[PDB]
Amino acid sequence: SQELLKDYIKRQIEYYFSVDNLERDFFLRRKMDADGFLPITLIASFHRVQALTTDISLIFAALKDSKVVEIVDEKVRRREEPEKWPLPP
Ligand SMILES: [Cl-]
Repeated sequence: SQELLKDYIKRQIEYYFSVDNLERDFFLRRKMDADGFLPITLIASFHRVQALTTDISLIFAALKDSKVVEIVDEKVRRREEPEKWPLPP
């Protein structure tokens, strides 16, 4: 079920970058740079992501077409208004 696996990875990570979650997720926001980017390694270590894959290359594949998040090099951010969310590390 690799297509379903990719969809579950996408939905879980798009949840972390939803406004509903970001409002309260200080740990995640303290890991952003000033552009909102944080390492995909951090996301890949979260328990719900580990429950789907331990292979970070499948995460990149699952997110390739996301309209919520944007991947640059090995980091990911929320696309919309990215500077609203970072917090002092
Ligand atoms: Cl885990």
